[PDB]
Amino acid sequence: AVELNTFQNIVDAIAEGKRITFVINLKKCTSEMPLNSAIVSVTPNAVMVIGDSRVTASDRHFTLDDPLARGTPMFDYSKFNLDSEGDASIKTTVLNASSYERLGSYQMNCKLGDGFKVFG
Amino acid sequence: AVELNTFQNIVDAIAEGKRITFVINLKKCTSEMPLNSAIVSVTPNAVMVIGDSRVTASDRHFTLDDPLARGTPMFDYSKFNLDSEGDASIKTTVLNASSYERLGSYQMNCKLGDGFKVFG
Amino acid sequence: AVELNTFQNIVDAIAEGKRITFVINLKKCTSEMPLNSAIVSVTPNAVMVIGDSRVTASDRHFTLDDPLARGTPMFDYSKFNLDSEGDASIKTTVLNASSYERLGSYQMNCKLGDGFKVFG
Amino acid sequence: AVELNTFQNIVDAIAEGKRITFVINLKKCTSEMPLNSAIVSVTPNAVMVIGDSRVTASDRHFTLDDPLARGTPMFDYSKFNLDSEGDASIKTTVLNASSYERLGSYQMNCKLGDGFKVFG
Repeated sequence: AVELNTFQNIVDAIAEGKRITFVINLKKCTSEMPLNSAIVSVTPNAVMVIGDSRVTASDRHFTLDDPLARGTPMFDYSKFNLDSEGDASIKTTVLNASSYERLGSYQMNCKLGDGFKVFG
Repeated sequence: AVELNTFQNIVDAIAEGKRITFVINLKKCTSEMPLNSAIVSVTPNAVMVIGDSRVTASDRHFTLDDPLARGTPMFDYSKFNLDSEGDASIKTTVLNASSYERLGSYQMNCKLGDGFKVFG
Repeated sequence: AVELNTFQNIVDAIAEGKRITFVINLKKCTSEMPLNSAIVSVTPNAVMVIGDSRVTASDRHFTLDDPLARGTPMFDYSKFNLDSEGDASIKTTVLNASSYERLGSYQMNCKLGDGFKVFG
Repeated sequence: AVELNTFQNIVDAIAEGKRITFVINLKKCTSEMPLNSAIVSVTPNAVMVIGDSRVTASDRHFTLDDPLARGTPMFDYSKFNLDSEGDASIKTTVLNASSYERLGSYQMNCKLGDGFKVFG
């Protein structure tokens, strides 16, 4: 696995059966809420290329650490979207694990190669 | 990991402990209602060879983005089947994540090496 | 990843941070009920060595295919146990995915290197 | 994948997209209640580096084998934390799988390279 620098490199790696890893540097991404400086790595078992213009994936992450309700069982659901221009977003939706009631959501935006890196 | 071109290549890769990845090119698969052109990659953590005649695997994928109920918590359950003649099918069943009620299902059919590719 | 032939090889692979894959050949395994000839491969993301005498792992597998209730959402929970003498067992407990009520269970027994193979 | 000996090695491996494995030797860790000698290996699909000072990850592990309620469906939720001085903790919270009610929790504390090892 190496860094996949370009959108075409990523599309090619998916078409060739490689498992993709997203690495996100939050301080290099823009958000409405302040995000503490962190690096976040996620490797979903599934990923899609939409029309040769978009790469999408998601991850439902179980936690008891979510700020919106510390100590309560929740899923942090993150949707990853990357377009052919290098513009990336991560939208995280916070769900009560027992009921599936939505507690909140927030979004970040980054650029490929900068705040949003992809490996495969 | 390389492309597993024949059914025997795939059975052998399973028998040798390799983790399998399915890459599906939807525009090369037959469906009842047309799906938009997309490439879908999935690596299940489990796989079976039945007899020496079929390979089977499945994935339960959590989503808020399913057309049948956008924004609602759902599981897209996909069952993958591949026979010794190279005929592949993917049956997706859409389930409400909190209740497990079925919301719909649909099926694609593909040919190994054409719309349906396998890596290990 | 190569075949881990001996119990010590497997323990060593775990201690060295390798991810383990179990390949089970059901026809080489003994069970109370008949099992159709199948090869089953599973790679859990967690595994344990108890004392220096047992290796254990498990996998909760979501399905709609289970014989005990075809078409109903279920988890096939498999518990894998391997002792230092090479005696392996897999106990599968079938659970309603919605309620967690137990629908049934079955067990197979195998020998390491024969019906139960391990890779890492 | 090799052993990641220092905190900087681990942070560098995450930042380069490598999937991380935690290997815990319980007998080299300190706990409130003594834990039986076991080696435990876990590979989470996500990990974070907080500031340049902490690495964190978690795993929600389904089991029927938990001492607190043997035979009952449960999630052993383990939160891993490692600081820049090499001090590691694993906090495990035991949850009823159907209801999410907390049944108990316990914690172990270890040192990087001693009881707590990391591979990538």
